[PDB]
Amino acid sequence: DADKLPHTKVTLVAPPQVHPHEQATKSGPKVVEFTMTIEEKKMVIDDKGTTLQAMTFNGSMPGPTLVVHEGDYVQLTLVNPATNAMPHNVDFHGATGALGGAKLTNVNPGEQATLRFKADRSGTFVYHCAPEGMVPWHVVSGMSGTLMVLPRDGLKDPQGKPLHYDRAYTIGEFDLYIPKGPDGKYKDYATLAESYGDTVQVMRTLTPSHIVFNGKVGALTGANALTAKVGETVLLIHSQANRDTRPHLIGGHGDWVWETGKFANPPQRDLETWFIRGGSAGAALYTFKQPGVYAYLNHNLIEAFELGAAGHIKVEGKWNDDLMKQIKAPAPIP
Amino acid sequence: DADKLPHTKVTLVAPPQVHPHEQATKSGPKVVEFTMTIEEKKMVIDDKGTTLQAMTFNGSMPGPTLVVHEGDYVQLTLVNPATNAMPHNVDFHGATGALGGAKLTNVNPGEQATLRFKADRSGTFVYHCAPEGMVPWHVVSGMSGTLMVLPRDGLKDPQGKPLHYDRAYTIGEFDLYIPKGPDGKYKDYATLAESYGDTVQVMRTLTPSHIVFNGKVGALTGANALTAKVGETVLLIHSQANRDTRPHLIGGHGDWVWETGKFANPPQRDLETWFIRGGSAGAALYTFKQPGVYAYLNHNLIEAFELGAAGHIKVEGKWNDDLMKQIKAPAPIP
Amino acid sequence: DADKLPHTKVTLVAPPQVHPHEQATKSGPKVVEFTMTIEEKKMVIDDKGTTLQAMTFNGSMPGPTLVVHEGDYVQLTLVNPATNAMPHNVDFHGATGALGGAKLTNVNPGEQATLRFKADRSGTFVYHCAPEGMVPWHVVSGMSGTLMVLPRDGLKDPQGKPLHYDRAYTIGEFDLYIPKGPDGKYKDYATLAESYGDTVQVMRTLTPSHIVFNGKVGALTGANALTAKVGETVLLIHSQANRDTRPHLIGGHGDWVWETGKFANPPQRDLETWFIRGGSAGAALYTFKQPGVYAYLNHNLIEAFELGAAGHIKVEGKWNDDLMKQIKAPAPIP
Ligand SMILES: [Cl-]
Ligand SMILES: [Cl-]
Ligand SMILES: [Cl-]
Ligand SMILES: [Cu+2]
Ligand SMILES: [Cu+2]
Ligand SMILES: [Cu+2]
Ligand SMILES: [Cu+2]
Ligand SMILES: [Cu+2]
Ligand SMILES: [Cu+2]
Repeated sequence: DADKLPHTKVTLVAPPQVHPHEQATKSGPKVVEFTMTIEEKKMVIDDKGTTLQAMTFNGSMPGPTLVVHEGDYVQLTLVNPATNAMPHNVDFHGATGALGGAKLTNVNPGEQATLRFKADRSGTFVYHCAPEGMVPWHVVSGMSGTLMVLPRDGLKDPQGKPLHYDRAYTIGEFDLYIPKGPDGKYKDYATLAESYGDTVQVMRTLTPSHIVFNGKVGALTGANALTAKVGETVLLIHSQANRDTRPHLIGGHGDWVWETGKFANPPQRDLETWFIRGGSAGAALYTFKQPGVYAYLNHNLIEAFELGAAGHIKVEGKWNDDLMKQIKAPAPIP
Repeated sequence: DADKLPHTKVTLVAPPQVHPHEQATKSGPKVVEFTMTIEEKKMVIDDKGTTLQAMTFNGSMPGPTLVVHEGDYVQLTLVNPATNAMPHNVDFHGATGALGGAKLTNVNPGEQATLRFKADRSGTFVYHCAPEGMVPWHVVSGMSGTLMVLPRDGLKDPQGKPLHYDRAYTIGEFDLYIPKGPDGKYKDYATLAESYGDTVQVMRTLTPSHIVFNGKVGALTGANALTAKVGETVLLIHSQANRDTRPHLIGGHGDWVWETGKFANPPQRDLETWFIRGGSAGAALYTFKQPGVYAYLNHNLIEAFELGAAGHIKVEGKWNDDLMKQIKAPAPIP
Repeated sequence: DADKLPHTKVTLVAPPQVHPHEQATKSGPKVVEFTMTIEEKKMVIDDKGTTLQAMTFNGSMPGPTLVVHEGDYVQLTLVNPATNAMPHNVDFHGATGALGGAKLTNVNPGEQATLRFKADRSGTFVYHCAPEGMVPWHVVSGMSGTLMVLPRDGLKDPQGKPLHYDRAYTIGEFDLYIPKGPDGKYKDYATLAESYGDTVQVMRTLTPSHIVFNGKVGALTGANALTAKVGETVLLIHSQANRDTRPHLIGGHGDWVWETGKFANPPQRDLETWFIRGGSAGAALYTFKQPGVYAYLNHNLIEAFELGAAGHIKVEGKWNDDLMKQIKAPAPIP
């Protein structure tokens, strides 16, 4: 009985970090409590001042990543403050019933609600807002994130050998549909509601104006780069709640990848580029062997370099000439 | 020798149903006879009167699902009545040789032909019309469906345990390319031939005007919902002959999924969203644990909610508070 | 130590052929030497005179396929002749570190460089040019190809049985973004640099004007068809460095397919259509059972038949009536 099980209260952290957690654990099922507060706000999404009338869980795109173990129960309190304009809810792809919880979490501004569900399937799963009649708008405006349900004994390779990571990063990729006026410039809206009609028209073209990691062009580049060192194993969680993407680590690989994101299935190894289906989260493990600045991107290179779907990983350590060596540097042709 | 084998005559039924069949069977190879009759007709495809100059097998989009077992021979008589305007044929992705049968089944209006092939590979396979020089037009206008070749001993999980379904549903998803006039309204054509030029121009933009399950926006919603009950296992067959899609069951999962659709391969479990490659059919098993109205949709939510790629499943039974419980209903924030 | 290992100098051949090589080999690790020379040139890409200001490795789209075995070291000399206008480099997805080698191979016109890396992961891997700030333009203009790293003991099925091919073909699929003028006709540019601005604008629409195999509409059709005979096993290598595709053999199958392209993973069997993620190369084995002309295409049939992503395979041999037979030829309906 879930009512009898012990409870824990997890504190969420902002992407791209993931709140501390055990991988393999000796604990039995618990009811893990989370709270998220919805924030509608106007956000600058590129380096030329373009704005999005955005909607978020906890003020971030993506929302924070929630981590539990298979057999736990997720107990979320969802808060929609009176300062917001729209109704909201939450659909957990990791949950069973009632449209993922959406039917049980409809909160108008000034309201909150608490949902419990059993996390009985391991994997990374999208959660997103889904208010009746407004679903794609709320999703593309920023209302999604990841629930990671780890196996109780941690991640395993296809032969059952234990796989372990030193840190986890969470990347949410957002296809944005920002309207333009007759002058060809992006529109700037005074309120969230005023953006709706024009945005739906752009959405229907199926052509994003921007595709961004974690809420903005360059959100994870230069100074905001993810970090690691040679010998470190990272888990890269990638969510896309609305549209396909194809992650790639430039100069690296997916050592073990669950592209459909479900840990009871064997991962694939040595991937150059993997595939996250729109409406899902997937995960890749990589152990760094070389130092330097890597790019992590959507390998539609137009989507990456022109539209914004690219970040960096800065990696410290010693160079390995066995793996790669410049034999002859750029020089005149003889 | 196939000429010596016994014959059966299957009666096809309209989607979303699939004609009755055995899963595991004790019978040996048979020549299974089918007949399909092509119907060109003008169909209303949305709730605002938009029409498609459509082309169908048996009057439906998709055409009916044909079901045989591995080792059987499919013997199809394809009829093109004199009331039709165009030539047609059939390409079975489940068949080997002669462009899937297309080269052997070219029928002008007033003609019919009979094709036999060995169904020697298990899986769900697209069949579609493919007249030389007219292939994509006939496909996007509605001429596709599924051939399901079941293993003789039924479906199996990755460890070889038997998997069984209580009912099968077939969903064909159709990316439509309906032209517009200078006034921005969809064009209405007096004849099939008159629609061709304008439609090709829309096709070349790679942007569907509509994306519909089973021939129309809302074809499987509200009153036309698929049905099931708690404890029932359903097989959801999903075909897309021209364009990728990403099926998702809201509030459910793919318990076992063959997204590439070929039953000799191990399925994946616990999928939130799967991927049907354009030019293929895939299949998912799910056993319902919760009652209520589910949505089954393409999880590009714009494609689903704006363009039409969404249906419903109404499920009877008793609610399970262990799996999901509303702890605190929507109420004022303290 | 790689410095001590023996060296070999491979001679590359033009697509769609792949240079001769052993599959299973008794040799140990070697340093395999290759040279490629970059050629910028204006190429006609369709049957109506449309031109692309193209960029190539070795004068071909795709660049030639390089073949080594797991454990070998690839040692490439990359030459950028003074007759070229732009800087170039190379990023090997099969390599570890320095952005796949791009950071170590920056060559201006008149320069060359030599890169070594360990091919320690089996599979087909994209290589492509990636000059800082110019990456997608160089890729979509033609600068990609495949590195195939074979397992030392050859290809294996999921149960470890040996798989062998009689010939290998390499198909590079190129999404092209050719600008149009106010008159609706494709633009023709005097120089490569003059094409840049207009091309970037088309790229940003995410809608290719053409999608071609091996550099041109019809590059592998009619007289340029791939060839085989009944009983022959072919490996079909398919690369797409920028955009997804979904290969299909009309009248055939993928007997064994590594759609993510990495040979340490078990292949899938009996595929009708597979999926190459943009930024990757995959591979399919097929043994021909029927003679005739097959089509090999991207099964978005608009992309294939309207935009150019289709080729042919002409297959000699004896027809098999067991696999497929015309029972009744096209004739009047009784
Ligand atoms: Cl890249
Ligand atoms: Cl959804
Ligand atoms: Cl086809
Ligand atoms: Cu919302
Ligand atoms: Cu969803
Ligand atoms: Cu037809
Ligand atoms: Cu086909
Ligand atoms: Cu270049
Ligand atoms: Cu790349």
